[PDB]
Amino acid sequence: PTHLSVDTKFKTEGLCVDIPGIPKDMTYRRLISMMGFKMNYQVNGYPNMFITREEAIRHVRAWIGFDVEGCHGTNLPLQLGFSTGVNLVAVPTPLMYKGLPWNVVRIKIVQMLSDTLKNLSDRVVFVLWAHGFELTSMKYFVKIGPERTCCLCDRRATCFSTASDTYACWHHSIGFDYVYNPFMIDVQQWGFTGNLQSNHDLYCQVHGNAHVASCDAIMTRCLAVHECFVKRVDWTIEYPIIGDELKINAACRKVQHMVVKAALLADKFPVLHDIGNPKAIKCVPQADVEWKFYDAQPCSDKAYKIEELFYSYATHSDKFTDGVCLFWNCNVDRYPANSIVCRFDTRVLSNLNLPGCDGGSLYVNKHAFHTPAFDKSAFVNLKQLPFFYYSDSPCESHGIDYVPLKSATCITRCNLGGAVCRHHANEYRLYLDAYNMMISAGFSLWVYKQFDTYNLWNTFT
Ligand SMILES: CNC(=O)c1cn(C)c2ccccc12
Ligand SMILES: [Zn+2]
Ligand SMILES: [Zn+2]
Ligand SMILES: [Zn+2]
Repeated sequence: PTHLSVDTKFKTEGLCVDIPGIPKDMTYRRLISMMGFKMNYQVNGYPNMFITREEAIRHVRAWIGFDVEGCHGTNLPLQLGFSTGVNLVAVPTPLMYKGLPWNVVRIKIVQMLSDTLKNLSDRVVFVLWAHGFELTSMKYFVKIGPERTCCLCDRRATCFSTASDTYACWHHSIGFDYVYNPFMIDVQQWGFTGNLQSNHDLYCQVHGNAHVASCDAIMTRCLAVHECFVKRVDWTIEYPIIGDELKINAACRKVQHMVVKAALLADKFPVLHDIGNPKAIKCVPQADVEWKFYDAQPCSDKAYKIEELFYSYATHSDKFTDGVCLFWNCNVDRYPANSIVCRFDTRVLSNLNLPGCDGGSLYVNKHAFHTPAFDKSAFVNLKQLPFFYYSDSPCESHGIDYVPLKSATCITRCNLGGAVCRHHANEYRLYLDAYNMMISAGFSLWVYKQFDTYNLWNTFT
């Protein structure tokens, strides 16, 4: 049952205002036929245009909300809206384009999807709140058939060209006019009461209804993300490597070890309260400190309230004001003044970070993590952590071409001595690259106000 059976029933109540008289009893087989597509009984990788909620969740990077509003249905113009903010007007003769015939509109659709998706996914998933016109408009820009490969590479085909009779992936589709073998999901099939806006607005205040098709497309995709990644969570689903995932994750582990080790050396905290991932390991295994762990799964809806994290019911809590607290990707409303924090900035633009629900973002790196909206007021008791590199390892090369390093932030015995050694220069430069990688991916670092790297120099005596 990996794919959605074409013989599964499709509820048609949402379709009956654009398509009055539509049968209540309807399969995806008959719906696709009504839409003008012929599947011809084919076992060539495309069994159904529509997919299950589970298949959609695995292909969240391909999600594009899509809505169509009958501007005036063959005799009248249609407004095509996408979750990219684009509105196109197709004449039968928040970016708003003037009315144009389908032969030119379809070229723009292929260009927009290709630029949006080439670095995200091998396909497109149109996320719908289906009322009828969107389904009947698909024949004007979509072609279907057997699964194919690109004419210029090994990737699966996503576009077709009537000018050359060739197929292309999102990277090689310049000049292509048809979307080929797209997928789609109707959010209305999941069991909702009331219209799109009333359901969307229950969970999100960031997407207004500016009464255009793209606004509905944005709300539809937002509602879908809420249902699949906010109220329901699945960290076992794996997602392919599309960018700097491995380098980012490795940089995160390096930065965490560096920052925590320096905080412990600089302020000599007797206890560290590590709050977050129930599977966390000590990031500084050699530290003398009393290491205490507290379990909190990643919050996907609202940031944790610090009052609830330290609420111990009918028993006394641990002394959280003693020592230091470590919140490594544990999103809280207001960090305590004695903290070391790594907080993902949801506003960051990247191929790993997708738009989410209520200001939040869906960060997809190995697993999908819906993250609550970044809020500067969470850090009022802390300061931004400045870049620095610290090392107590011996000054010896072991085993690249050199230019001598001069830097006030290379905290080593050799720099204290007046001249940074080759080993520490190489490690400083590698660390700086890892640091820049993590920051540019969207992570932000915050620390208790008394943190001072000047206190690290006396660890070399
Ligand atoms: C610093 N945090 C804590 O000590 C606690 C947090 N929760 C939820 C507790 C439950 C029972 C006992 C202690 C705690
Ligand atoms: Zn290609
Ligand atoms: Zn929304
Ligand atoms: Zn050195």
